[PDB]
Amino acid sequence: GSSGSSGMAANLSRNGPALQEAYVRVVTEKSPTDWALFTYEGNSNDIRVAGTGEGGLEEMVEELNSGKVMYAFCRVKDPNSGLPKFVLINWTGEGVNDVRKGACASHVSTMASFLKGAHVTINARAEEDVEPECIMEKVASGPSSG
Repeated sequence: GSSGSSGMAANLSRNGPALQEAYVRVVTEKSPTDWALFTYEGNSNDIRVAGTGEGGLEEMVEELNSGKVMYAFCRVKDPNSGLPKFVLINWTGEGVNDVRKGACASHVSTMASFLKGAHVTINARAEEDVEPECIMEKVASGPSSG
């Protein structure tokens, strides 16, 4: 029964330090990093860095390519809490077939653990479903009373 290794899933091994690095900046206010994109390398299972900067949410969505599965990691402050919260977005281009959308979902479980701290999770697909307000509207949603 043992042929592959696990059953198709993200590796994040080749670009270990790389990926982690982009994840350490987005969480560390010390360095300049408001967002962080992570896309595959070639045509195999292996998530790597795609883009990083302090442009905010406007620059993050600008990198999002409608057609390929990517991961966006932004860091903003809540309205009431006023504290730095971590947001997780599962960019899923519409151009991607259905057979793939179901095959990439398995990777979400692996990536989800890697990008811990995510106070809120959002599964968008289009650029309109990943706008500053569209995200900030969910960032505020959280425990407060009752």
